[PDB]
Amino acid sequence: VSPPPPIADEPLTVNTGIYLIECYSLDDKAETFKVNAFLSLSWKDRRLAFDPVRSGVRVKTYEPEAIWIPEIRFVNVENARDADVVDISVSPDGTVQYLERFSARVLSPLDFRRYPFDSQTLHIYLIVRSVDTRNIVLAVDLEKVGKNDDVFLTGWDIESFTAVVKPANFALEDRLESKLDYQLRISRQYFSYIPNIILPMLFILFISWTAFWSTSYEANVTLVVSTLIAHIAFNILVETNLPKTPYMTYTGAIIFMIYLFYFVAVIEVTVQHYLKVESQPARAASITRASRIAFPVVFLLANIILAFLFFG
Amino acid sequence: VSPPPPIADEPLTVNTGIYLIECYSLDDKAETFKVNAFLSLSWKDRRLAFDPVRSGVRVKTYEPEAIWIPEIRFVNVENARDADVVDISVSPDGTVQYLERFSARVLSPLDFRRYPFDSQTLHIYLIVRSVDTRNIVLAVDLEKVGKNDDVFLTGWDIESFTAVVKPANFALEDRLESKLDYQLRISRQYFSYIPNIILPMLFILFISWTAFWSTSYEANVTLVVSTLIAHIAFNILVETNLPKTPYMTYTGAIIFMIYLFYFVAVIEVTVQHYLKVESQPARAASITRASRIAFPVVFLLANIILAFLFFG
Amino acid sequence: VSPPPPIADEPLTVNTGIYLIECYSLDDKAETFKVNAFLSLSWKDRRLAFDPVRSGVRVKTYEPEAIWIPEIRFVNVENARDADVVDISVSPDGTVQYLERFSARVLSPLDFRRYPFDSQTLHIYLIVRSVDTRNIVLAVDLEKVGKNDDVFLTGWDIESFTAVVKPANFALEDRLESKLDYQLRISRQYFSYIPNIILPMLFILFISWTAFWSTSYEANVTLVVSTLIAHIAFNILVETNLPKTPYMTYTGAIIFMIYLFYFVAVIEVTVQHYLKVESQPARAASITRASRIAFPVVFLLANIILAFLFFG
Amino acid sequence: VSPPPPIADEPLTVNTGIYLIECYSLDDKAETFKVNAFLSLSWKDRRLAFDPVRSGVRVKTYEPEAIWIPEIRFVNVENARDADVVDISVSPDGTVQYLERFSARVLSPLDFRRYPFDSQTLHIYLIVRSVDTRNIVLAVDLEKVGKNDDVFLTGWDIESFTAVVKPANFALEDRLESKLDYQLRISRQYFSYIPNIILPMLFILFISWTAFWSTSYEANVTLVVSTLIAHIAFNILVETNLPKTPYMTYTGAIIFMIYLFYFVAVIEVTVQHYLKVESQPARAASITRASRIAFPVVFLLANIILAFLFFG
Amino acid sequence: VSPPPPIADEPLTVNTGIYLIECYSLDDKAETFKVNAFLSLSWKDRRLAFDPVRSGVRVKTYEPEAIWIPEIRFVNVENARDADVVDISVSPDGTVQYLERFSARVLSPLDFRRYPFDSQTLHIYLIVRSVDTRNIVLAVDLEKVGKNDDVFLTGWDIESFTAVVKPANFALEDRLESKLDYQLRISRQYFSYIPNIILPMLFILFISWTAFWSTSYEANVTLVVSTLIAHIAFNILVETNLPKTPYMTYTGAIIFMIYLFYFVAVIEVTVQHYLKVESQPARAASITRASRIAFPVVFLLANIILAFLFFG
Ligand SMILES: [Cl-]
Ligand SMILES: [Cl-]
Ligand SMILES: [Cl-]
Ligand SMILES: [Cl-]
Ligand SMILES: [Cl-]
Repeated sequence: VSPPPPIADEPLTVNTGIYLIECYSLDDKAETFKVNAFLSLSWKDRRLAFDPVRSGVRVKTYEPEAIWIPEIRFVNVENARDADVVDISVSPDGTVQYLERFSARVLSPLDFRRYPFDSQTLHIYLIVRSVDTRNIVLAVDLEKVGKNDDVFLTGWDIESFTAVVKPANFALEDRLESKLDYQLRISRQYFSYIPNIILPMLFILFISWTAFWSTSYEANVTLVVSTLIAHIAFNILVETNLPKTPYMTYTGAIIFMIYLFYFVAVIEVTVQHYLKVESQPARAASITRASRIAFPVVFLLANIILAFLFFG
Repeated sequence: VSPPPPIADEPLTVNTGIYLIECYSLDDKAETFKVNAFLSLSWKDRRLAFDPVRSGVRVKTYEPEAIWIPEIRFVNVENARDADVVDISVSPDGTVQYLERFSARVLSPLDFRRYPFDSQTLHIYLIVRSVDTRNIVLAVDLEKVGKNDDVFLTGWDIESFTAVVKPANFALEDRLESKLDYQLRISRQYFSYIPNIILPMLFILFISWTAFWSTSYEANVTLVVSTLIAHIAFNILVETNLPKTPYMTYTGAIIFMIYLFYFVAVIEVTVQHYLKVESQPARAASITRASRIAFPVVFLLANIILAFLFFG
Repeated sequence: VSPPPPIADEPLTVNTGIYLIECYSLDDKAETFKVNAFLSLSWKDRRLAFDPVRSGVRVKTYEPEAIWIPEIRFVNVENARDADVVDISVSPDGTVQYLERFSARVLSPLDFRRYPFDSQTLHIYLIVRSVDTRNIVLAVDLEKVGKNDDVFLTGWDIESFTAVVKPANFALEDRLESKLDYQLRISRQYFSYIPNIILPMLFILFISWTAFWSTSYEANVTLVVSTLIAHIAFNILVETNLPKTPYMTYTGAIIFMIYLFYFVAVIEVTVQHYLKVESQPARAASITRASRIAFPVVFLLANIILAFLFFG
Repeated sequence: VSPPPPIADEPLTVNTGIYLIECYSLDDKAETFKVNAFLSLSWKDRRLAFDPVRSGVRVKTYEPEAIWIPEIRFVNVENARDADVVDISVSPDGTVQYLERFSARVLSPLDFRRYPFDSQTLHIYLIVRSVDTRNIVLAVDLEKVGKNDDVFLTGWDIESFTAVVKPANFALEDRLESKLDYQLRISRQYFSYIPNIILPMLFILFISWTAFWSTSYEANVTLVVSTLIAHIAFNILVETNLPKTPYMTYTGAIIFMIYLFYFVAVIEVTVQHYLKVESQPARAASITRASRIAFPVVFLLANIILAFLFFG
Repeated sequence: VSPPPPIADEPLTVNTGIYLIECYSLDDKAETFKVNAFLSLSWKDRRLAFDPVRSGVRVKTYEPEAIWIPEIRFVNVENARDADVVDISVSPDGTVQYLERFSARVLSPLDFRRYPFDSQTLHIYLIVRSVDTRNIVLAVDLEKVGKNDDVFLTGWDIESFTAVVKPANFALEDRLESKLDYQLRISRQYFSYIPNIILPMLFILFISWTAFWSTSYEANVTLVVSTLIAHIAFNILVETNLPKTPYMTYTGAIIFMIYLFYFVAVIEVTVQHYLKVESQPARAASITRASRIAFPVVFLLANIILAFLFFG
C-alpha cells in the first residue's frame, strides 16, 4: 500500500532468484524460447514486525493484497508473464518471503557463424523502477538459483545457469532503474546432422566425379546435371531451416563451393568433348588424367582452409 | 481459510484420483499432448463436523470460498490448468469430497530408437507444497482411477492407465513437497507405414537393380540416377515427420544403407563400362554375373543384422 | 441457489434443444470441427409461481443469478464452451424458459474406408450430473431442434440434423448421469477430385504404356522412369491430405496397384531387350504383342474387383 | 434496466450504422476475413428527458450501466465481438446516442467460377431479438455509413460499402427478430498472375511443340516428358492456393486441356516413329507437317471457346 | 471522473511520447509487425493542486481510478493494446504525469518495387476524441521519444524513430479528433541474398549456355531442359516468400527475362539441328558462332537497362 520509509537515506535492497522447471520451444527463425520457472523475492519491512512470544506464532501469512510488493518486470519478453502467488511469509524481525510460479516467452538473438557446431548464450533481464520516495536496488541470492534434473531441450544440451551478481544502474524516464542478468549456456547436438546431410552429399559428389573415367558425352552430361539437381534439392531442404543472416556462415560457404565445383566439372566435360571432336585425342586424355587427381585434392584443401578460417 | 490444525503431529493426507475423458493432439516434434480429465480430492477436517439428526440432512454442500482447499499443481505443464469446480460435499464426520474438470497441455519426452514399431510411456506429475503449520502428503485412491471407453488417440493404441502408489518426498525451497506419478502406456499403429513407405522403396530398389542385365551405359546411368532422385524425394518425405535425436535410429540406418547401395551400384556400372572399353569383355561379364547374385544377398543379410541389433 | 425439492420421489426433467447457426473448420487430420448454435433449456420450479392478476404481468424476467440453473456440459469438447445468456422467462405456473448462444470445438472420429466417396456422422453429447438431493434426467424437445438455411460446410453437403430421444443413464463417480446424442450426417463433394486427380493419372499411365510400340531401350527406359517420378509426385500430393489409418483404404490400394504395374512394365521392357540382344527377335515380338493387350485388360479387371470389394 | 414502455402499441426503432476502419486477412480457403469498425446506435427513451434550462447543461453523459441498451449481435461471426463503449450521450428530448469500436472475424462464402478475374460480395448481418414487452425493429442511417481512405486489402480493390435499407422480419424461437444487410464489393487484382503464371506456361508449351521439326525419337521423348513434369510442378503450385469447389472453374479447365494436349503430342510422336520404322517415310512426313499447323490453331480455338463459355 | 473545465475557451493539450523497447515479427505477406514500448502522457488539471508546505510532500500518487485520464487509441492496430499503468504522479501546480507499458500488433503497407534492396517506413497513429464539454489536442514531447540500444529486427537495420510535431485535426462522427504520426525507417539486409540466390542462378545459366560449343542434339536438349527445370524450382523457392503486388518488381522482371532467354536458346538449338539435317553445315556454324557472342552481351545489356529503369 506504501513503500517502506527509509531510516535516513539507505536504498531498499531486494534479493532475487530463479529456479528453472521447464524450458521448451526454441525457434531458430524467430529466436524465441519458452520458460517455466520459480520467482523468489525478499526485502525488509519493519512495519510488519511482531513479538513471537505475545502472538504465539513464529511465521505470519499474508494475502497478496494489504501488503506492499515491488513490481518486477522482464525486459525481453513478448507479453507480460502469467504468474500466481504461491506463498507469502513474514519473519518476526520484518523480513518478507515471496514466491511465485510464472511462464513467459523470451526473445533473444542468436549467432549462426558455426551453425552445425555452434554454442549459444540466452539472456533473461530483470528490472525494477524506483518510486518517488524510495530508491530500489536488486541483488542476487546464490542459494536460490538453479534448475531441475529433468529440464531438457529438444536438440540442445544444457551446460550451466548462472547470474551476474553486479547489477546495472541507470536513469530512464527521469527514474533510476536496476537491471540484472541471468545467463543460460547451451550447445547444439550435431550427431543427427552427419549421417543425414554430410555423408549423402559426399556420395552424390563422388557419383558426379565418375565422368572422368568415361568418354561418352551424353552419359557424362546426364550424370553431372542430375547430380546438380539433387544438390539443389538438398540445398533447398537445408535452407528451409536456417534463417538469413547479415554475415557468412560455414554451411553457405560449403554449398557455394559445391556449386563452383559442379560448374568447373561441366566446363571440363565440355572442353574434353570439344578437343575430341577436333581430332586431338591426346590433349583430352591428358586433361582427363590431370582432372582425376586435381579435383579431390583441391576439394580437400579448400575444405581444410574453410575449417581453419571458421574454427580458428 | 486456514489449514486444519493437527492433533499432535500427524501430517495431513490427501487422496487423489484422475479419470480420463479425452486425450488428443500428440505431437512427435514438440513432444506434447493435450488431456481432459476429472480431478478428485479428499481429506479430513474436523472443524466441519455436524450432527445429522439435529441438522436434518446427511450431506452438506459448500461453495469453493469460505473453505480451505489444498493447492495441487502439475509439474510438467506449459501453463496453469483451466479448471472448474463441479461439486463439494462434506460428510458428518468431517470428510470433504472434492471434484473438478480440467484441461492442460502436458510436456513429456519420447524415445524414437524403434520409431516405426515403438512404444511410449507418458507421465503426469502431481505435487503439493507444505504450509508452515501442517505437513501435507499425497495418496492414491485406486477406486477413482480409470478412463472412458471412447478415449482414442489418432495413430496410437491405449494399453493401460495406472499410478504409482508410493509418493516421492523431498525438500525444495525450504519446504517439504510430495509428488505422484501417473503413467499412460501407448503403442504405435504401424499398419499404414508398410504399403505407403516400405513396399514402394523395395520396388524402386529392384528397378535400380535391373541394370545388371543390360550392357548400355546410358540406360544404366539414367536408371540408377533417376532411382536415386526418387529415393531422395522419399527420404525428404520421411524426414519431414521424424524429429532429430542425439542417437541412431532404425529408419536412418536403413536410409544410409540404401544410399551406400546406390553408391556401390554406380561404382559397379562405371567399372563394367571401363573394362568393356579396354577390349576385355570377359572380366566385365564375370563381374556382372557376380553382382547379380551378390547385391540381394548382401542386402538381406545387412537387413537381418540391423533388425537383430535394434530389436534384440 | 438450491435445486427444487421433489414432491415425493419424482426426478427432475429438463427439456433440451439445439438450433445450429454456423458450422465450419472441419479438419480431416485432427478430426475436429467448430460449431455455433443455440441452447434451450426448460424445467419446472414451483417456488417461482405467481398470480398473474395480482402482479399485473404475464411473464417475469430473472437475471442468471438469484435462480437455480442446472449445469449442462459437453462431453467431446476440447475446452469449456463460450456462452452468454440471452433471455430467461418464467411462466405463472413455474415453468422456466432458458436460452443462450455458445461456440465450441467438437472432437469426433471419422472413417476413411471410402475416402473419395465417403459419408460421415458427427456426434454431440450432452450430459448432466445429479445432485445429492434430486435426480436429474434429460429429454428432447423436437420443436426446438433444427438448423438455418445458410449453414454451409466447405466441401461437404449437410443432409439432416436429428437427435436420439432415449437418453442413456449410468453411474459415474458415485453419481447418476444422463446423456443425450445429437447426430449430424454429411456427405463429401467428390466433383473436384475427378478432373484434378483421376484423369491426369490415367493420362500419365497411358503415356507410360506407349513403350510397347517402340524398340528403343533408352527411350522406353526414359518414358517409364519419368512417369514413375510423376506418379511419386502425385502420390506425395495426395498423401499430404489423407491421415494415416489402421486399415486399408481405396486410394491406397489403387496407388499400390499402380506401383505394381510400373514394376511389371520395367520388368517387361528389360526382358524384351534381353531377348533381342541374344539374337531372338521373335519371342520378344510375341511378348510385346501379348503385353499390348494384357496390360489394359488386367488393369480394368483389377479396378472392377477393387470397386466391388470396397463398395459391395 | 427495463425496456422503455410503448405509448400504445408502436414498436421501438433503432438506427444503426457501421464505419469501417481496418479490414484484413482475407483467406480464400477458409472464406473468412477480419474487420475493425465503429458501431453506432440510436433510439428513443422518454424516461431520460430533462429540462436544459433547469439543469444548466445541454447533453448528459451516462455510464453503460444504469441504462437500458439493446443487445445487437452479428450472425455470421465465429465468436462474439470484442467491443468497448466510446461515448454515450442523451439529448434533452430523450434521444440516446451510442458509439463503440469492435473487431470480429466474419464468415462468408465466395464464388471461384472466374478465379483469376473474379469479383466478390461480402455480407455482414446485424440482428436483434424482441423482448416480451416491446417489439424492436432496425433501421439504417445513411449519414453514418462509410469507410476511411486508408482502408486497404492485400490483393483486392474496394469498390463500395452500402447497406440495404429494408430489414427482414421473421419469427425465430417464438420471438420476432429484425435483420439487416451490409454489403462490401471487392475485385481481385490480376496483374501479378500474368507474368508469373500465364506466360511461362506458354513458353513451356511452345518448348514442348518443337519436336515436330525433329526426327530423333529420344530427343522428342525427353522434350515432351520433361515439359510434362514441369507442367505438373506448376499445376501443383497453382492448386496449393485454390480451394476445391463443387463446380468447374476456368483454371481447372485450362489445366485439363493442357494435359490433353500433352497426351495427344505423345501419341503423335509415337505414331510418327512407328510409321518411320516400317519403311514408310512419306506418311510420317505428311502427319508431321499437318500437326505443325494443327496444334496451335486448335489450341487458340479451344481457348477462345472456353473464354466465351466462362465469360459470356 | 469529469474532464477539467476550461478557463474560458482554451482546448486541453496532452503531450505524448513513445519509447521503444522491443520490435519483432515483421511479416512481409501480412504486412504486420509487433511492438513493445512505453507510453507517456501529460496534461493540466488545476482541481488536483495542493500546497507542498502544508501537505509536507512534493509529489502525490494516485490510483488509475478516482482521476480523469484521457482515452488514447491506436488507429492501425488489429486489436486493442494490452497495457498496464506503471506510475501516476501529480505536481503541486496540477500537472499530471502518466506512464504505461503496452504491446500491440501494427498493420502497415509496404512497397516491394526494389524488393532485394528496398527501404520501408512504418507508421503508428495516435488519436483522441473530443468530449462534449472540452476540446482535446495532442502534442509531441521530443525529450521522451527514443529507443533502446538493444532493439533489433531480424533481417533489417533500424535507422531512426521520429515523429511529426504538427497534428492533423478533422471532424469524424460529429466530433473533432486529433491525430499524430510516428515514423520508423528501416532498411533491408541484402547480404544473404547474393550467395544464396544470385550466384547459383548465374552458374546454372552459364551451364545452359555451353550447348553452343557442342553438335550433339540430345545432349543440348538435356542440358537446356534440365537447366530450365532447375530455374523453375528456384523460381518457386523465391515466390514462396514474396507476396503478390499490383505492380511490376525487379525480381519478377529478371525471372521473366531468364525464361525468355531459355526459350530463345531452345529455338536456336532447334534451328541449328534443322539446318544441319538439310545438308547445310555452314549456316549452322555461322549461327552458332554468332550466338556464342550474342547471348552474353544481350544479357548484360538488358540487365544494365533494367537496373537503370528500376533504380534511376
Ligand atoms: Cl513481466
Ligand atoms: Cl496446474
Ligand atoms: Cl461445456
Ligand atoms: Cl456479436
Ligand atoms: Cl488501442
